[PDB]
Amino acid sequence: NYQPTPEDRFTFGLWTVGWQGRDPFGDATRRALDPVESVRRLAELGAHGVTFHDDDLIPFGSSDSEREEHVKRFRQALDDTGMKVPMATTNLFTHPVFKDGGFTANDRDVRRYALRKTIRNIDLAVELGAETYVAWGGREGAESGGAKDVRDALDRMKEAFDLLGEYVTSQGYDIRFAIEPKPNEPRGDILLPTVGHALAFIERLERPELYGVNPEVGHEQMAGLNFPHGIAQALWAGKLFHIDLNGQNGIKYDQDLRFGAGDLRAAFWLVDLLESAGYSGPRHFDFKPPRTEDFDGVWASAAGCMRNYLILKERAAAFRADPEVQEALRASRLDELARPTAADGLQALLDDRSAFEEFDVDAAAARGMAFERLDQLAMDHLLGARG
Amino acid sequence: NYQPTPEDRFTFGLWTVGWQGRDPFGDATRRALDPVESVRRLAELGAHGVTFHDDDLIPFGSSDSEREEHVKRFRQALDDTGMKVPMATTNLFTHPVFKDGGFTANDRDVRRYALRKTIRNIDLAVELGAETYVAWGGREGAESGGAKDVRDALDRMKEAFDLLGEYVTSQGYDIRFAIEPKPNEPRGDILLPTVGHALAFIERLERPELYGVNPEVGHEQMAGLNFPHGIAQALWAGKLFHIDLNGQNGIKYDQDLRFGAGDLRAAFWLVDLLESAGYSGPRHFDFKPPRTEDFDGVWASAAGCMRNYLILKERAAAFRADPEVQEALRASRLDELARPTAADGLQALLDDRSAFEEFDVDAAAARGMAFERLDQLAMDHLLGARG
Amino acid sequence: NYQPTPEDRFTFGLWTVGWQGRDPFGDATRRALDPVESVRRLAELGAHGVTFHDDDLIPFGSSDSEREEHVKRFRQALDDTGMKVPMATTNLFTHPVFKDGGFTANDRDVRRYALRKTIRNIDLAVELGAETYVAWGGREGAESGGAKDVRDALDRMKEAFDLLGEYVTSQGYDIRFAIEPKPNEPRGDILLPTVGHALAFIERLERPELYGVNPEVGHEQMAGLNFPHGIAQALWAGKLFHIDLNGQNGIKYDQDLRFGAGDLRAAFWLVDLLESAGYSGPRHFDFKPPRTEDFDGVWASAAGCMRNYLILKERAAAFRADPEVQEALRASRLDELARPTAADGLQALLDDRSAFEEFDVDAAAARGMAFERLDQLAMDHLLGARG
Amino acid sequence: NYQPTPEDRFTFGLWTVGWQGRDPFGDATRRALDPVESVRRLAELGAHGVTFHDDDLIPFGSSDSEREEHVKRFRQALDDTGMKVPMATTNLFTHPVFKDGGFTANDRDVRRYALRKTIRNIDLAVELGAETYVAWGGREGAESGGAKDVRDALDRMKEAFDLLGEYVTSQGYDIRFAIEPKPNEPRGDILLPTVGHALAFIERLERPELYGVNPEVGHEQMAGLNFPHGIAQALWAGKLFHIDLNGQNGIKYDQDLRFGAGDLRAAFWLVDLLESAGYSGPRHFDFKPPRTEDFDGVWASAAGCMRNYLILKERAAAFRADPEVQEALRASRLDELARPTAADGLQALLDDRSAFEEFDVDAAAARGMAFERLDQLAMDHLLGARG
Ligand SMILES: [Co+2]
Ligand SMILES: [Co+2]
Ligand SMILES: [Co+2]
Ligand SMILES: [Co+2]
Ligand SMILES: [Co+2]
Ligand SMILES: [Co+2]
Ligand SMILES: [Co+2]
Ligand SMILES: [Co+2]
Repeated sequence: NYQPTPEDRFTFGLWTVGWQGRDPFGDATRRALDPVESVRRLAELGAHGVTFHDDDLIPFGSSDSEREEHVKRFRQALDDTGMKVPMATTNLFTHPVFKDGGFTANDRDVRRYALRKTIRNIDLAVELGAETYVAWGGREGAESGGAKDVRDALDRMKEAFDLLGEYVTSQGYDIRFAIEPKPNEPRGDILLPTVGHALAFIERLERPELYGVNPEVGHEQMAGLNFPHGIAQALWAGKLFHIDLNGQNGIKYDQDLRFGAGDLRAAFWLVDLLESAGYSGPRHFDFKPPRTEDFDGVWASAAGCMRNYLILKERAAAFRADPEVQEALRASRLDELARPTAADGLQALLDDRSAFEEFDVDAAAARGMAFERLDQLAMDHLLGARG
Repeated sequence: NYQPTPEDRFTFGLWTVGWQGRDPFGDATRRALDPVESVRRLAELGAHGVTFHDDDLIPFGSSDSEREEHVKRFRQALDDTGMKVPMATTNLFTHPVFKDGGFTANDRDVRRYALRKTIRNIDLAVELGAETYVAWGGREGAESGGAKDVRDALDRMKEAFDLLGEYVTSQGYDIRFAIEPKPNEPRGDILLPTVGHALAFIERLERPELYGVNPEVGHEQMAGLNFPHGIAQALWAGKLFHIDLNGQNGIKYDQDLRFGAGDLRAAFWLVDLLESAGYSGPRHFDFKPPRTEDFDGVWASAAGCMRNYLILKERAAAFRADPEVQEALRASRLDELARPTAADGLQALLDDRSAFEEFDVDAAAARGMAFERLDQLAMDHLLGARG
Repeated sequence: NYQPTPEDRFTFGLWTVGWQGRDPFGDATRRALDPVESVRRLAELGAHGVTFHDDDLIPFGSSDSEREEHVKRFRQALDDTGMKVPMATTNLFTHPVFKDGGFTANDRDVRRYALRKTIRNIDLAVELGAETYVAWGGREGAESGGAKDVRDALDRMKEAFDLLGEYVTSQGYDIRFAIEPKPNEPRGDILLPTVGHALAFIERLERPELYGVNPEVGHEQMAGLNFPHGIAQALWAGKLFHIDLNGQNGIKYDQDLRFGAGDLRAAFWLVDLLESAGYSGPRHFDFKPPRTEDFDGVWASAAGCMRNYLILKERAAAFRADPEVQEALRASRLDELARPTAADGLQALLDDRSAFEEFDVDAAAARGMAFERLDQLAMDHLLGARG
Repeated sequence: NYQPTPEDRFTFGLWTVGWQGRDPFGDATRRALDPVESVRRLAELGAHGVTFHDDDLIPFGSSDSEREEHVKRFRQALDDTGMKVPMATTNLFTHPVFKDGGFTANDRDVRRYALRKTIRNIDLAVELGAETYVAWGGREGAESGGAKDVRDALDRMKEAFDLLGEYVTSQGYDIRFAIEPKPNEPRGDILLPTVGHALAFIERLERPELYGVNPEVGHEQMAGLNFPHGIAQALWAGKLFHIDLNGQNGIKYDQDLRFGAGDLRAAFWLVDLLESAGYSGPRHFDFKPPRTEDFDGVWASAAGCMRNYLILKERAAAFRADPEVQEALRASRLDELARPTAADGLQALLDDRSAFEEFDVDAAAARGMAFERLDQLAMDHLLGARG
């Protein structure tokens, strides 16, 4: 009953299931997990792949023999489980050397060290088999108005991203970059807060075909925006390379709950938008199990994310495959929305007398749009109570 | 004492001072104002120009003789006061024919009527002397997830904006377009909610040099974002053609208070950013006086906006012209932020041994950034208590 | 299929279905409705009763003959439909004489006029058969910090509510009062913003057994709080006399959507809390149909509110009547939450050695709470996918 | 220049200046501070006293000899500095045994252990000389709707607070209790989120004269409410026993910035309300220095909190002592707000013909309130630009 399979492209993170529960008012409630154990339990649950930070796989300040031993043990775990790695990311936020930032720091040697650590993790990501890179700007911001010059910081972020694009062009890899936006937490105001700010940063670079977005449901719900509107703008731009699925209960701190929890209707319209657009990337869950749970609660939340995605996929397919719903879609003129406005020309629009001169504004205004009947049909197909 | 002058480019709107106080739980508390009286009182207060909707100047469904009589009376008022018109906008939100939207509606004749009304107001705006056009997407959105298809709606908005750009290219005018973002109110989720979403829409058009943004302090503070960060990203893109100044007390409804009220520190850093960048456009106040006030309170709020801008301009100039502040700026390494990261090359960065191999992360992490001393100097220069 | 009946106590408002669609950026999209027509269509839909403002039933400044003609026509409509009136409220927000407030105004004659209008509407409410009175503080607040003295305003609100309690004690009626909280809109900061602020105001009055709360789902979701937590605190205090059900999509303006839309999981836990506590009052829907809809969309939204309540009542009863859910409730120690902490005494708690001295904090901390398995069971019972 | 003195009652916390900078995306950036060193540096800065958690002073699981050695060293530091202890609090949130909660937990032995730890810290607080106790409900809440029964949890919180009141009544101490509200972080929905919810909990207890509130500026600004409105309701109830002063930049995570930063106008009206009401308690700063700062930045922020309070005290006294401001206060009818509404009686109000019959609503509605001129006078007295 709603059993996940590796053909559904369900991927998880190592920091998701390996989170020890350290919130800033409490200590850790769970022990540290082996990545081999995490890969084997995610293979028993039915996932497709795992993602990793560099500090999640290899600990900080270790030797090259311990680095290649960790890479060999992780490669033996992936070869015995059959799982892939579709995405990797870097850690530029945990260490106190990155307390002002990574690529946009006030120290040039800290900026060069973050670039060198990023280039080493890109080499490890291509060596492990990833095809998407994610650069989350965690510490890139300020707590006051005079702590960062924002135009110079966008110049240094453009210089660092063009250096990474020049490095992958010179090595000839097939990896592509993704930018993960967030409005705040841990900084007061994180640079590029939204998907649109990330896309406007992407269209100013030198090689803009290698950069996309990695949006998050929770990170766009802390700004109070609409996540199907952001995903549909990113798909209209053709730049959605990766996605992150979690839950959020409104404008607050980053909770990172399981998928389906929080805004269930927005998750339903997100799953309906991805199934109607045909997004063929990985389905990544960047979530956190709560610190009141044990490891059985961790794997129960990891099963519940995939179960909620399969239930919402079945409800969205049953919503879109219905003749009464298609009659309500024809009654709400959404097929006339798909028609072009003026395909006859600008001179034909200026010479058409029925657009301004004989247009009846009262007869066009006394026409119901019937959106509430379609929304009640969507609510009945979501809850399963159809007559 | 802080007397405004027309060289300071202070502009207002007709709907700002002519607001009758109709909120959705109450009736109107003031009578309708004459635009001639509004232009003469704003000339006595010391403004530079006025802006207008088409429905603010000429009422709906009137004749051409009453239209040219209103244009002749407004032109006689501008010729006797000496004020200009730097900006005009259209009204696609008040009438019930635009209850689904203007350029992105589900009715093709409503879309063509909104385009024809926009072209007629562009002809009136060039005839009156404006050089910036503002298209605010007021009703462009939905209250449910299935009421709009967002990719087709962005296709129709791209088609309508390319038709307006083709019209001003064919007539050969010197006017430029501006897009005013808003997250919500009156719709549940308004398309292009932020400045970054507007810039990402601007970089997908066919002639992108004629389109910019018209951001608002309140409209970016209902999303919980940072308005100097948005204005600095719009100035880094080179697309800030117009601005709107008001106040807002957090994530709530659109209050549209006077300038200085609300986030005083964010208004101070906004005035400091505009004075350091040298923005030479109009200083427009899109504000609303409250409905508890009379007309003396309306002109007191209109004087208080310009007085708050001149006081914040003096405090920002006294903040930037100070040797102890410049010593704190050198101590916070913001001159090293202005230096480039790797101007020696990618191969020089990969061969530089001091970036990764002999980089001391503990000695680079045990260095204070001293942002709080600079923020206390900014607070002392804001409040005037300097020792 | 989920047909409503008058035994389910479903009540509506006259201003709900009679809303003409006047938002503050647009005009009215619908004509004015007859209250006789609204009562007859709500009787055909299956409601139990209607509520009214005084200005919704009798227009402002009319004669006593037109007042008794409107009362006679409304009484003939109620006698031919069989519907009741369980609740009435007053209008102290639409007229421009109440632009500073009603009971807490800066004018003593305006305060006395609001008290006299409230006493006349209480006499009409007892004459029509209501048993609950609602006093919504619409305009009771300020836009600046120096426009109201808040302690003197709470003194005048206490004086006005004690005068209304003295009036209903002197007339000997059986009506009870309810206070409806709201954080903002139309004022910047409305006095008594939450249910807890209303309860803390209720416990300072002279006759506190005649005052309760009338909370709203949307009005507590504009503050970002938890509405089952507020309803459970109001039921723990024993003061929940009335309720208002609508929808809201987060911290924004007051949308007043239909029930079920917005936070569906919070609506599910609200319906589960009311069905487990046994709240026997009216089920009132203070909602607004959108201005894109016609009258068929208005009655479709009015049917969809009752259909969503009956579907959530069936899902909450199927959630609570389940042995696997009861086993998860026993595993999550919520039966041990219902046990008292120290029923043996304070000296027995201080002399009990197993509370502090031999208490094993590691063995008590290494115990999973299993909340995620219970929340997945609640999500499966909400969506109907149970194996 | 604005030098603080111990007669101004400026108090700090040990966890404020001893915060190591551990946010949930990063590690610690500073070493652990000695409390003797913190008391001596706060005495050199000019504070009046220090507050403490029990885990801040004595570490967890230590012996009684190390406990009395820490108490003897802290007592020698207080005797050599001359500083007091006005307030103490307990730690029921850091350890993983309190991951579900303290007083409202699902485990009875965890509830009894939290009560015994609270009684031991009350004995240490009376032994050190404190007169106010603060019980912050950090972990008292849930992440889902079925994880806590809220009425049973309020019953157990009432039982635990009545047990603490019975303990201080039986020992005969002069200490009083304070409840610190917070909406969320670290839980999803913390029980008693606001000051009004805490006051409504206080008025249900058995001995309600020993319980008050300890509100925070940031904790009431994460709910989007008005903190002078909450402090004025707590002073109208007569229950403000303690206060916490910090800063917050809107509805987000708990930043805990320095005082004056964030909402400067709301901090100005808060300082004006405390100086006009005559609050004679301690002025406590529950703030966090940022992790980019060193120890000189920590003591610079600790000096800047007291400097911002003294500057706002001088500006509020200069605002209230002004004849033009008093003329605007008489013009805005705030002396008529202080007059009672109906001191002649209910029968005199019902027989007064000038309240309803000869009341001119148009002449009372065509009267300006002149709030914007008073708010401009308050802005000019805040910024110091007075003519
Ligand atoms: Co997240
Ligand atoms: Co993520
Ligand atoms: Co606005
Ligand atoms: Co504007
Ligand atoms: Co409402
Ligand atoms: Co209501
Ligand atoms: Co705090
Ligand atoms: Co605190």
